[PDB]
Amino acid sequence: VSTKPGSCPIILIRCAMLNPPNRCLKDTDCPGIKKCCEGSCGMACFVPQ
Repeated sequence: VSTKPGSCPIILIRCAMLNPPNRCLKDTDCPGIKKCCEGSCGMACFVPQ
């Protein structure tokens, strides 16, 4: 899952879904430097810090 440098953001907001849709499963599914991270509603690609 985590291969690229930097860290995923901490997100303290969630949708009320047991199985929200993932736009990515690992970092290499995301373009550029972006990491695959637990977002507010399923996995998503984020610019890391």
